[PDB]
Amino acid sequence: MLNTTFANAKFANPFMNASGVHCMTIEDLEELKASQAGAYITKSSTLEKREGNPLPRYVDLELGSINSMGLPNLGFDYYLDYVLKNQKENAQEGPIFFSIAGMSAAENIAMLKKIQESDFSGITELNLSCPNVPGKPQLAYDFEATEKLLKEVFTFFTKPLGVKLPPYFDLVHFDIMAEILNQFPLTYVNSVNSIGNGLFIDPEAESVVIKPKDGFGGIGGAYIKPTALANVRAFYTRLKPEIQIIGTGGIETGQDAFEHLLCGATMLQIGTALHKEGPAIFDRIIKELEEIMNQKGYQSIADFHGKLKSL
Amino acid sequence: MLNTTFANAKFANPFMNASGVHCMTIEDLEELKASQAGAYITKSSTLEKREGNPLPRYVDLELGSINSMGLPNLGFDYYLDYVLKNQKENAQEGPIFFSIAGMSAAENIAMLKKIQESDFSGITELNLSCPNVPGKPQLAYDFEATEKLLKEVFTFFTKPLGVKLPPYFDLVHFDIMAEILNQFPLTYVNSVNSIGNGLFIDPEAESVVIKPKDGFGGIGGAYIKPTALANVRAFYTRLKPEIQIIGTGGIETGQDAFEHLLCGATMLQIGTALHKEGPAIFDRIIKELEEIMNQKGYQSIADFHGKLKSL
Ligand SMILES: Cc1cc2nc3c(=O)[nH]c(=O)nc-3n(C[C@H](O)[C@H](O)[C@H](O)COP(=O)(O)O)c2cc1C
Ligand SMILES: Cc1cc2nc3c(=O)[nH]c(=O)nc-3n(C[C@H](O)[C@H](O)[C@H](O)COP(=O)(O)O)c2cc1C
Ligand SMILES: [Mg+2]
Ligand SMILES: [Mg+2]
Repeated sequence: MLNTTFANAKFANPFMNASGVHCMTIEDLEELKASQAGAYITKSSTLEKREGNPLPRYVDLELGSINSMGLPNLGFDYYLDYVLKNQKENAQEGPIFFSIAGMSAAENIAMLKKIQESDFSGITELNLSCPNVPGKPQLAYDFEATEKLLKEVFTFFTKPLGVKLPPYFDLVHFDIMAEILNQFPLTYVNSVNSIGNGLFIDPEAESVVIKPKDGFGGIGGAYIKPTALANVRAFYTRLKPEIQIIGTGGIETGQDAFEHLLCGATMLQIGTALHKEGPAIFDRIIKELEEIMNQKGYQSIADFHGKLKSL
Repeated sequence: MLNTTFANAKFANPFMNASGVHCMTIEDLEELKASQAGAYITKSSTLEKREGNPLPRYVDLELGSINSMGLPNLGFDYYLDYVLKNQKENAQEGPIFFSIAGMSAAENIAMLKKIQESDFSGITELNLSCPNVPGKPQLAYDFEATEKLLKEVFTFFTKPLGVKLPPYFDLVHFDIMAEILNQFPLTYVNSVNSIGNGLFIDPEAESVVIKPKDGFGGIGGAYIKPTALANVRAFYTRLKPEIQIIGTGGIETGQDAFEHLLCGATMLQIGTALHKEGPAIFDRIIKELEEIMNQKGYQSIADFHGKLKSL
């Protein structure tokens, strides 16, 4: 039922982890390989190892989560060596995804050169929307710098490339970004990264609940689904069909998954809910989507993919 | 207990309706006068009367609301004539607020000249952030145009003026906007307007729930409180103290109201939850705030106004 074709590869189902969640170490990754996730992605990496921000930096909320992790990761060379050893094994349907989130343009360019030069035959996600690093403005909110970066990348990078985007909230922002993205042989757009720089407050202690950046952190979960859906749909009706879409934001149930698919998402990433529930989520949400499909008499995703009705 | 001083005026309590909610007609407005709201504000107006967008354009959601009203209003001349007759009566503690949201800069300037030349002695709110008009972007996301408009406004407008802002999500946007706003004799900032251009979907009918703009509408309620708090707090620590703050977004209980005041909001506006409950809300939420204050041994709002603790 959920068999999906994406960046000319075949996956058993569209579900994945969202980068940052359950994907920091080799052992996290292997738990995802063993799960029913149709695919999976590494933690965004930087050139060097990073400890990240002081704790507490993530907290579960009734309606999702707040975090300011600070890009903790085990370094580029560590994720690259894991994914190289794992495509030699041919132990899974469809390739691994590999997120990079360089602290500068130059750092992203140098990681993208290393990936090009290497034998990696899977999928890269360039993260332009990391909101939890003190003193770096989300690059995908600066339309001139985003363009200038991508023109440079596409003079050498021939392998399958997507971009992880922050949420937009203005229809004209979607048009400006689509016009930039549409000039390149991009494989996909991933909407969305966290709703940036929100605040959660403990009213008894009269305090923020994370230590970094005075309590300001990216928001995820149910809080953000309306924005995520909107972002998936809005890019779906403006992007050239070569560029497909990963839906991310507020996915927890099969109905949530069904809504992203109806908007035009091809793959789906689960962050906050996976963090709460663990990899067992993939088996649960797969069966929820399937039962919704069976009730409506659908046997494949193409029956409703992108078919959200306007009134 | 909730006695509050704002724009050199005195209000019995910081609670207000948010513009657009329960303030369209003279009869709406009089029911707000009759309520416990400490103050109240008119529906944003334009120079001509407007029917607004096609229905359905407002929908109640488990976690808030979505709407694309399209600035329905009864025209500037109708609101002005109401507030003029109402300040003659001296029938309330503290002045009424008067929202304008001109479809162009020129239309905003013309209404602001009409307010200056009239005898209006209350408060004006320039809405720079209406997300539900087709073809007209949120202006307060265009920093050059926002600056250019305000410089023009302040060559003539000497009466009390605040601006209703859309949510920002990047710390640098906060700095760029505070440097703009701090160069003017502004009375206040009102953060926030709706989370712009989100989408809600009915999964059974596989459709959006509003007719305008293919289902895309401003999001309010619980969904947005992290963003609204963040914005209140972020301007609080950046704005020069002459410029105070109204906190709007996701206020339903005393605890929500407490959180906004702790961030540094002085007045508070209630949109979605007032739409759902009616003017009886003000009595309810006043009593919730009061019981929170009594538990904590607080007798006045200055005991915790602006006193959110970092970790
Ligand atoms: C703990 C935490 C760390 C994250 N780290 C990353 C990151 O490594 N790179 C990235 O592109 N997204 C990162 N994300 C954002 C998620 O990928 C996702 O876009 C966001 O959580 C919204 O999805 P959700 O509503 O299901 O949580 C992180 C999210 C959280 C929860
Ligand atoms: C029905 C609807 C119409 C609105 N009309 C206006 C408008 O006239 N001018 C304005 O500044 N805000 C308008 N708003 C936005 C609210 O003033 C407010 O910023 C938003 O609802 C966030 O508050 P809430 O979470 O309590 O709903 C409207 C909101 C809704 C719900
Ligand atoms: Mg597996
Ligand atoms: Mg009254």
